Amino acid sequence: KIPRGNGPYSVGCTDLMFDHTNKGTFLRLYYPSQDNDRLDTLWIPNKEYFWGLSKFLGTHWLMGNILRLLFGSMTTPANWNSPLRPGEKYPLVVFSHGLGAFRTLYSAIGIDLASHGFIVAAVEHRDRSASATYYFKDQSAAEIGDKSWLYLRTLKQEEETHIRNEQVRQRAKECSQALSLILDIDHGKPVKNALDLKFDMEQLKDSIDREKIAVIGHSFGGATVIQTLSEDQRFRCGIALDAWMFPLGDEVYSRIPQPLFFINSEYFQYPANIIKMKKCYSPDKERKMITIRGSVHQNFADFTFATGKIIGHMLKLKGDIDSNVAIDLSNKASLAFLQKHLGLHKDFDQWDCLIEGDDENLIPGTNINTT
Ligand SMILES: O=C(c1cccc(F)c1)N1CC=CC1
Ligand SMILES: [Cl-]
Ligand SMILES: [Cl-]
Ligand SMILES: [Mg+2]
Repeated sequence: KIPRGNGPYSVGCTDLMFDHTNKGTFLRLYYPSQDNDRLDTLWIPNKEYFWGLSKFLGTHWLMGNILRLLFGSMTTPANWNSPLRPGEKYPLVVFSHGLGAFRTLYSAIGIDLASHGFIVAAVEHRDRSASATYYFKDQSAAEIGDKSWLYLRTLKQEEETHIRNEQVRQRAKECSQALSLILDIDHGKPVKNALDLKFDMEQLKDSIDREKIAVIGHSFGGATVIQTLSEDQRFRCGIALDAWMFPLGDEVYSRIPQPLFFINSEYFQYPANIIKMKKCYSPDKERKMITIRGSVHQNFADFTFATGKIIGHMLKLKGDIDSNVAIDLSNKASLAFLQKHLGLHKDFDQWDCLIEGDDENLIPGTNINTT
């Protein structure tokens, strides 16, 4: 089971695609909900995501059918299409997924943030970094629900530097576009969701605390945080969860005026990656870094909750640390950082000491030695 949120608000979930094209926005929204008696949200909602996962894992696409048998009915504890909780403006997080992932795979994070009074927009990237994604070729195809699928691109070693950089820039543009979509919905701009879902987007009018915007992401999504900050000042701070720094251009490092928090796993990180994080530092800039003891790269994603301990440790989905323990530290330290740099009037400063890595399961800074 994916954990329920720790905060006082019930959580709703819906999907939004606007426009319907491969250049439109596609996001999964998590939000404080009025009601708590809706059906739970289906975790991986289409067979083609399992096909995509199988391709990303380097197996026959019939392994996709096996993944679908094992995981196709799994839900996540968010109330599907629940009405938005009225009478309060919510801060906004835009969330960026890792390589081989897609919008639905970081619900443990999105649900927890929503349970504390955030609206969370988990973008699905169309840069061919997702295992799978879909869109509609035109207006007619969207009407009848005729989906065109786009699968993960495999690169030759010669393509690595250039294509990863083109992708992180598209990813940043996609984060900015998702922000502008939500801000126009907050105004009251009519938007026809290309998905025919029973969630009226009119509810989101006057619901966003328009100054209180952050960008969060894991791995490739962590590089997306940094690219997005350097290009879009509407984002006030960023949290990079075990960032994979390789995609970033040389130019970005000196160009991030916003506060930036690095939350790392113990076992993923390596000197070339840490050196790149340290290039983001300057005396005039707010930077924090903590490492979760006993954690692996996939501790930030929902697949850490999808299996048992033995199989989990084997497939590097789990580390030596308990998965609920690790995600609680990452989510609580995130909340304290967001309260500080968004200026929230909540009680998230109870976790200020986790920003400094002051906990038995935290390392301040990094365990990685560089030069
Ligand atoms: O690490 C995994 C993963 C998921 C299931 C089984 C597995 F062996 C590995 N991910 C899939 C998408 C992104 C990362
Ligand atoms: Cl790892
Ligand atoms: Cl290295
Ligand atoms: Mg911009």
